[PDB]
Formats: sequence, structure tokens, C-alpha cells
Amino acid sequence: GPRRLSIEGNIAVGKSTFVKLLTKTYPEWHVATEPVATWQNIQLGNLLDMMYREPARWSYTFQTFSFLSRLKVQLEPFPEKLLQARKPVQIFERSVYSDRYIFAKNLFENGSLSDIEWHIYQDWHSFLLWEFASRITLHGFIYLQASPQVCLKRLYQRAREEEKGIELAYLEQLHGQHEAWLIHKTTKLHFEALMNIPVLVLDVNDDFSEEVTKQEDLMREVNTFVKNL
Amino acid sequence: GPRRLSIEGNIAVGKSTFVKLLTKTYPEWHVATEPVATWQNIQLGNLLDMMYREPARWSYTFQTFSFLSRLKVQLEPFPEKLLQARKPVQIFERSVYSDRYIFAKNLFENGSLSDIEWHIYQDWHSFLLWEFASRITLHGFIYLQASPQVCLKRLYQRAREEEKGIELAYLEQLHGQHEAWLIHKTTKLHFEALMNIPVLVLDVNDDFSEEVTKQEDLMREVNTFVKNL
Ligand SMILES: Nc1ncnc2c1ncn2[C@H]1C[C@H](O)[C@@H](COP(=O)(O)OP(=O)(O)OP(=O)(O)O)O1
Ligand SMILES: Nc1ncnc2c1ncn2[C@H]1C[C@H](O)[C@@H](COP(=O)(O)OP(=O)(O)OP(=O)(O)O)O1
Repeated sequence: GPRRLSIEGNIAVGKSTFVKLLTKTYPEWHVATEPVATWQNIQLGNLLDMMYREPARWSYTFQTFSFLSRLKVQLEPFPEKLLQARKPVQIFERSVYSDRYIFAKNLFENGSLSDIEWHIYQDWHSFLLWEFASRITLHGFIYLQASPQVCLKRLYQRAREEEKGIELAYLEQLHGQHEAWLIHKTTKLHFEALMNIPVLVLDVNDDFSEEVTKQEDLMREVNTFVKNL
Repeated sequence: GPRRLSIEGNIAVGKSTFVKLLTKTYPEWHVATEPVATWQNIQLGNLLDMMYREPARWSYTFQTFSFLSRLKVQLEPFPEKLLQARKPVQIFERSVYSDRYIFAKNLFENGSLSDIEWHIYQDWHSFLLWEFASRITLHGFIYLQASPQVCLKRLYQRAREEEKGIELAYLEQLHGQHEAWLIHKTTKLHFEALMNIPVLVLDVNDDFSEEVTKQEDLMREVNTFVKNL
């Protein structure tokens, strides 16, 4: 059975970059894409923008769309490629779990989600993950960790309309969520599986985007981590 | 396998009354309750009221809560009672299907649901019903049919805070939806199963609430209908 892993991290920490690097280094590996272009244009309307401009009005709706999307991809069948490899690896950009423990949770804590919205959201989440338990399993998390300000810098370094308005405070919040869940284990979890899952912590405070030294150094840690799963 | 059926009809047409009558006449029969008391008090906040007072703001949220609820009950296992009967019957108050084809649909058509909300809702609905296809099956619909004004009268005859504000027009809309789906078959369906399902049409324009003649006359049609399933 393929090893399933999801990349977790803060906004702009450099996920897409880290993925391009993965794709290049381990081609057999299958990377399930993250729906960002499907959120800016719903097919008509930018949900992403809406969630950012009126968080108290569109946060819940957004979460329901992202959760469904993340759940769909995690339920899809393994490709034929992945099928025929000695050590198949499937990589997800963020997960069905971060949808809840990183964003939804945070959106509630900062007031963007009402008590009713948080309650309904959790009800849904716990219900479906229980029904689909046997199919959404993950073997480990690759946490691209970096400070809020570093992210804030990168966040602004790339235009991205929707985002230009994000304050440092917001990134600090999300940072907290990641640290509480993937590092300190202080976030109450509601899934026995999620309890003890391996977490590879990659420190990307220093722009690995260009230093070929650190890139080879990252892929190395990744390979070591994946193989011992 | 138990025969599964759902009671469909307009607001106040007299569903709860018709159910009390069923319970009394066919005790082996199992009637899965409809969550109305769980909507007026979420456990804190009245979603039902909210949806009515600010439809453009809470319709989508409401639909997601009612859909989940209706789906949950249709996935639950048959009770032990129902288990040991020669002809087991399971009755549902409205269904996972009316959630979409009666209310959600109508809420979109009358502007309470935006294009984005309608799209996300449908995406969810079609997805989960496809995943759970084999478990949500229904064998027939009992349509408690009556004119909008008759309903409007009954609607007002019973207090019900949340509702006091419903205009005749709204009931007319819902009436249309029922007629289009259960009678004229002019509502585009998205489930092969739902295509040709039996529909028992009970005319309840005349208050059967008290006339013991019509009650015995209704249960008779019901029994005849159920047995030939
Ligand atoms: N569950 C969520 N709830 C609310 N917003 C979310 C959620 N998940 C992602 N986002 C936001 C953060 C961003 O502004 C936009 C991010 O999409 P994405 O491109 O996947 O983020 P990112 O910041 O990790 O960049 P990238 O993956 O391109 O490197 O959507
Ligand atoms: N899917 C839905 N979307 C929006 N509102 C709904 C939906 N389903 C039911 N409702 C509303 C209509 C009512 O005002 C309240 C009705 O609940 P319910 O008691 O089941 O209705 P009813 O009008 O058929 O009466 P009863 O079953 O008590 O006879 O919730």
C-alpha cells in the first residue's frame, strides 16, 4: 500500500516551492494537487476573496467547500503509476485534518465562525471522517515550519490579490495552530488515528528556494523519513 | 429487507398528524423522527428562526444542517423491532431528496441561496448520495398533497413563532416544487434511482385531522400502497 503523507504549513511558507522540489526529486511519487485555482474561480465568483473580505460572512461556506474538496481527493483511487512501484508514495497538499485543526479551528477562535457554524462544521467533519475512516488514512505529515514574519515576508513577496490584506497577526494565529497540533500536541484531537502520526519537521526559515545546498539537504531528510514508514 | 418510505408535503399540510395516525395504525412500523426541535435549539441558537428572518444569510447554512441530519438518519441501522416482522416498514419524515428538490432548489430559485451556495450545496449532495447510494435507498413516497391556502390556513392555525411571517407566496413556491417533482416529473433529477419511485398521492385538502371516516380511508390507501412494494 502506498505511503500517504500531507504537507502542512503556514500561508506562503513555501509549500508550492517545496512540492516542485519533490516532483523533481522523486518522480514516481504522486502529488495530489491543492484546489487554490478552483477557489478563486468557482465556475463564477471568487470564494477565496469573499472569505477574506467578509470572514464573518463567508468563512463557514468556504470551509465547507475546502473540506469537501480535501475529502474528495483523499478518497480518490491510487493512479496506475503509483500502482507499479516498489515503494509508492502519495503526497497531499494539506489535509482533511488541517482543514479542521488549522483553519476552521482558528476561524472560530478569532470570531470568523459563529458557535452555530463551528458546531455544524465539526458535526460534519467528525461524521464523515468516521464513515470514511478506512479510506482517508495518512502515514505522516511533512511540516514546513517557519516564523510568521518570514511567512509574512514571502506572503507579500508574491502578489496574490486575495491575500494582500493579511496582517501579521493572522499568520501568527495560523502559526500557533500548527505549533499546537504538530509540535506541542496541545490541540484536542477527535480521531484515534490522528493521535500518533509521524511528523517530519523541516525548518525553512532560510529561503531554500534558491540555495541548492539546503534543497539537497531537505530532500535527504524527506527520503529518510518516508522510507522509515 | 424493510420497505423504506418518506412522507413528503408542504409546510403545515399535516405531516405530524398523518404520522400520529400511522403510528397508531401500524405499530410494527418504524418512524424515523424529523429534527424540528433540534433546529429551533441547536445546543444554543435557533437556526430555523435565523433562516426565516435572514434567508439570504442563513439559508445555505440551514440546508447544510438539515441535509446532514436527513442523511444521518437514512444511514442509521434498522432497529431490532423492525428486524423481526414479516413485512417490516421504515418511514421517514421528508428525505435526503426533498432537502434538495424541495427546499434547497426553491431557496435558490427565490434568491435566498446565491449561485456559489447553490453550487457548493449541490456538489456536496450529489457527492455524498453517490458514495452512500447503496444505503439511502427508498422504495416509495407518500405525498400528503393539499393546496397552498389550505396549508396557509393550517400554518396559521398553529402558532409556531419561527413561521409566523410566512406569506402565501412561499407556500405556493414549495407547492410548486412538490407538484413538479412528485406529480408532473418536470424537475431535473440527478440520481438514477430517484428516477422511477412509486408515489402514493393522498389528497388531504379536507381536514382528516378529525373525520374518522377519512382517516380509515387514508390508512387503507397507505396499506394497499405499501404491500405492493
Ligand atoms: N482551510 C482553509 N480555510 C481558509 N483558508 C484557507 C484554507 N486553506 C487554505 N486557505 C487559504 C490560504 C491562502 O491565502 C490560500 C492558500 O492556498 P495555497 O496556495 O494552498 O496556500 P499557501 O499559502 O500554503 O501557498 P502555496 O501552496 O501556493 O505555496 O487559501
Ligand atoms: N430543507 C428545509 N429547508 C428549509 N426549511 C425547512 C426544510 N425542511 C423543513 N423546513 C422548515 C419548514 C418549517 O417552518 C419547519 C418545518 O418542520 P416540520 O415540523 O418538519 O414541518 P411541517 O410544516 O411539515 O410540519 P409538521 O411535520 O410538524 O407537521 O422547518
